[PDB]
Amino acid sequence: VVGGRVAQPNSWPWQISLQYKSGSSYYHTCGGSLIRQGWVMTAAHCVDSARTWRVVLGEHNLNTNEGKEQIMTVNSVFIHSGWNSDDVAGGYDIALLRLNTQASLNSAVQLAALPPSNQILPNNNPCYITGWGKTSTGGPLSDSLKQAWLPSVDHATCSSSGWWGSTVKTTMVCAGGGANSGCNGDSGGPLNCQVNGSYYVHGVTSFVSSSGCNASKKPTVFTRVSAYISWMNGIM
Ligand SMILES: [Ca+2]
Repeated sequence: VVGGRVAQPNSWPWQISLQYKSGSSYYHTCGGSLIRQGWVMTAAHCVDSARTWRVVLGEHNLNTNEGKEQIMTVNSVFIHSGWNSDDVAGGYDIALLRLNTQASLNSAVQLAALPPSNQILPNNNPCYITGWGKTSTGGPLSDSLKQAWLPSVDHATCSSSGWWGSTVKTTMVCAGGGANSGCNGDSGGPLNCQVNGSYYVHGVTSFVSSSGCNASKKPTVFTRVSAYISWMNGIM
């Protein structure tokens, strides 16, 4: 996350850290959201390889055993049938992970609230991106979870030629476009939007400009969660 600040520990209880094994170590690579006790929602580009996964719930400081984490393994990965890794701009960047066991819900570990099917956010809806990703383009990952004010940008603006143009589809949500942005390592994580006083997960971080993470007029692009409610229900 570029800009913003370190979040208060465990203040976004559905945020998860997706890590892969390499030798004796596990490395954080993507974020995600706990949507059911045994199910995680993340980006397809995070799990379209055969890696040994570790899902960490209730996480804050990646390098410390704080006592509130729940370490989980992945039983099965479901990638959207329309996903094409060769063309991230085509959309369908979403995947579900069936965990081997179910989480124990508590103050540090809770389920995300998903939006009604096809719900569209009005322009400038207050939202926050969360994650352990790079703190600047080419910069280091953040040991602690960060958050950054990242209000929604409607499709009309986002798809205008001065912004993302035709790269953004209606099945995507844009947010930011300024100094704050997601960055490498934030992929798969949530775009938490306040609707009617509550936080709902409206997006799954998908991509940013190739020039730089927080490139001017290049808002972070998210898979629009509301467009995939029926697909998810068909799987779970
Ligand atoms: Ca920790």
